[PDB]
Amino acid sequence: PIPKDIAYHTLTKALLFPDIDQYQHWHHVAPMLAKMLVDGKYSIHQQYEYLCLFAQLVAPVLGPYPSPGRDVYRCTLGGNMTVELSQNFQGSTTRIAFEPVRYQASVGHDRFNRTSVNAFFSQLQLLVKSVNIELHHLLSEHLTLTAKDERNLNEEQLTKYLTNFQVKTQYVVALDLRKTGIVAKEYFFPGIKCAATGQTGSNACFGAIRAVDKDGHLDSLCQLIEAHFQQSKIDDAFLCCDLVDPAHTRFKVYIADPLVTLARAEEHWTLGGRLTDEDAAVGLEIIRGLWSELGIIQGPLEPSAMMEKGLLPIMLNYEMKAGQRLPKPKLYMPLTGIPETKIARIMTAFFQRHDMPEQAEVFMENLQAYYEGKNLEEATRYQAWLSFAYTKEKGPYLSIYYFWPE
Amino acid sequence: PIPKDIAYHTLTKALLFPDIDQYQHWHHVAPMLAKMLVDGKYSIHQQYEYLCLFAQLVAPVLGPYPSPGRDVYRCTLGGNMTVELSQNFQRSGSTTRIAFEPVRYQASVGHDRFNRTSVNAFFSQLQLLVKSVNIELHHLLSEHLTLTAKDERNLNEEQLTKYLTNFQVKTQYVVALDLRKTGIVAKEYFFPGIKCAATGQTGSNACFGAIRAVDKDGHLDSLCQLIEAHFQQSKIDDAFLCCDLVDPAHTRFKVYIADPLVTLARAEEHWTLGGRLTDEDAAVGLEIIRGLWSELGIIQGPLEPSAMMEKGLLPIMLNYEMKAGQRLPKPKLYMPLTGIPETKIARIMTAFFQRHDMPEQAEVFMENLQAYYEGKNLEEATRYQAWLSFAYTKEKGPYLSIYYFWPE
Ligand SMILES: [Cl-]
Ligand SMILES: [Cl-]
Ligand SMILES: [Cl-]
Ligand SMILES: [Cl-]
Ligand SMILES: [Cl-]
Ligand SMILES: [Cl-]
Ligand code: NA
Ligand code: NA
Repeated sequence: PIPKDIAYHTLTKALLFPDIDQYQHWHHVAPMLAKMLVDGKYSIHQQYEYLCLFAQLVAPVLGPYPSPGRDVYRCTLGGNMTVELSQNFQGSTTRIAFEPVRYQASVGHDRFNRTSVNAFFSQLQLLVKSVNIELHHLLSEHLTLTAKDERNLNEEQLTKYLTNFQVKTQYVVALDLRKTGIVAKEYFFPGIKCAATGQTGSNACFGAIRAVDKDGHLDSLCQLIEAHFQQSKIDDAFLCCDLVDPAHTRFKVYIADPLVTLARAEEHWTLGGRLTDEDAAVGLEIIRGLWSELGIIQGPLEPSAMMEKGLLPIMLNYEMKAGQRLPKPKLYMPLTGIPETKIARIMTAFFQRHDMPEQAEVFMENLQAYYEGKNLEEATRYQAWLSFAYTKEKGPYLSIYYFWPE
Repeated sequence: PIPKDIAYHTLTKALLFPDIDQYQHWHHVAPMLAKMLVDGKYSIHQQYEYLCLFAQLVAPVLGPYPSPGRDVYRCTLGGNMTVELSQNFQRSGSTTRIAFEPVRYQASVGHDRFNRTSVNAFFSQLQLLVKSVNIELHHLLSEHLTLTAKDERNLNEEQLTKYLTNFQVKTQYVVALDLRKTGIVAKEYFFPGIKCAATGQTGSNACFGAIRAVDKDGHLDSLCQLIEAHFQQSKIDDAFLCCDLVDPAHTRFKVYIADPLVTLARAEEHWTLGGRLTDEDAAVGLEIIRGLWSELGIIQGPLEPSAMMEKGLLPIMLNYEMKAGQRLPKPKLYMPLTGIPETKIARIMTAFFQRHDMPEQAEVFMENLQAYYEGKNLEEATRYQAWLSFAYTKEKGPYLSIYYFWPE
């Protein structure tokens, strides 16, 4: 009788959306978000807080609702939207990631979608005082297309970028819905800047960290990762930082790799053997088991051939901490093509084995409620990624990133 | 220890108000409203629903925040605001009501002299969220109870000059949102005072003429005649009307009267409609009123409105509810409480609840009142609980309501 998304149905009776697009994003996103907040054991107060904050802060920057065939600025979050939900398993914590965008980006009034992230932060900082954007100001120059870079783009690239055909994402904001309060993260995608300058994504990322790391506290950590990227031949990197006072920030360098094999994931996990710690060694054994049990699909190396069956690359991020001698790895395993019931079976057995019986018991039930009425045996594109990190202290750290149905 | 107003503190972290006035109305109103919703035993979901609805629908029509000395269109709800909270207490429990005069800044700067547009802007928003709200009666009753273009042409120089500034209270419409657990019911109050200043008609004649114009088959004719005769005999002209904003077939009309003569004998005379109300519920109500009036010690103020306002004293009021089937109107008495200490009211309320088989109400009355006015001395305060309304049925027992004024 009392639905799991009651908080969504309740706020629906009280929120007056100013336009059809915000209305459609609320109805598309809020039911699943409400369920994930119930599942994560957030208090009723915090469920209402986060749903209302989503409505007030996030829905106005999701852009025109991307109805089938609509000529709008495109994004790939959640598969084909400007918003993606993910959940971390430890209770659970939910995360909302989105590319801030306004309609002007679809109608020729913001070619490289530069203004929306700025409009978004100016609203976010009014509600979440702990959000500090000093790093947004410092990093933008190094990781995004500047006026000077744009003057270097050729006729073919400019015509290609003039339409809504190309994905032009440079910024993604993630709101980590912690029970102690929201922490915002900013992702910088140097792809467009690099198309103009000729620099690699990894060179842009390290140059940005160096420009920001004033006392060179991260230099040795950077050198270790750089050397691995040079040796393993990886250029396609992007950066993530916490939007807190620069003193207290954490940088994560991400890489995407089209070669989807356990051997390639292992090579990146250990940074070509440079990561010698006990925690990384235990983690790789757990990964070997997970990769095998899940049966991660090896797709084509060509990006256009890869998207034919809707396959994803592997990804990793390396977390940098001033004090530590070694970076901390995180592996993202692509799950598109694997039936949802298979993933649920492997996850349930994993939780049981790693002393998380409360997670194991509800995994399937909760997944089925997010995709109510959908056949989870037939579906292969709902749970898109599984991320894995490990510490002896806290145990396995697993996250699921969801794609919107159909 | 979680604060009683946790839902207010929670929504404060999530709502981005577009201007300073909406922000100030939220902070002024929402803490007490959140406490009242906890006290009325509303589910946590409904607490969030009603607080958010107040923020989304009500705060945009409360107008500029009336800071001390600010030259803005004035209203007397809650004493000196455009918003008032009230609570109902019964055997079945407690419900909250939010009453407000829809107003926009244009009414303060010469762009809406008699504040005509704001109620229309408000309803166009309300009807999008509460589908059961029907405004057919607003369209029908406005002409009969408010200043029309034709009436305005009949205002003299003195009247027009006096109404041009923000000095005069020009309230013609008040909307009340009754926060029932089964869902919101909206009520509309029409004050014919400005129309009557122009036409020379009495408020009661305007009210009955409005009911007649709307009651197509004359189902309320005999009920109206009974009340009208009492008003003629007892010499009362100052009336206003309330209706439920539902399909006109299902509506309920209440005719209100204000009387500056604050005596038990005058309240009794109105309660029985000069002896016309002979039912048992009216006789029982009369017994209870006599006791309550005495225990509270309702203050008899001056008959002159300005001399009454000086002492901060209020008149008595009554309403008469009309039902097509019923042979007799149903009375409700409003007893003014300004000038009576809050702890005295609480003591009388607590004892009344205990005798009249309302022990749950009796137990928390004082505690709840103290939390609404946290840190305030309730022995010294005399202007927080402003009115006590009383109605009675054998079936449901005493029906009591407290109408609150904003502190300081
Ligand atoms: Cl900042
Ligand atoms: Cl700092
Ligand atoms: Cl994660
Ligand atoms: Cl209507
Ligand atoms: Cl009808
Ligand atoms: Cl009442
Ligand atoms: Na899948
Ligand atoms: Na009082």
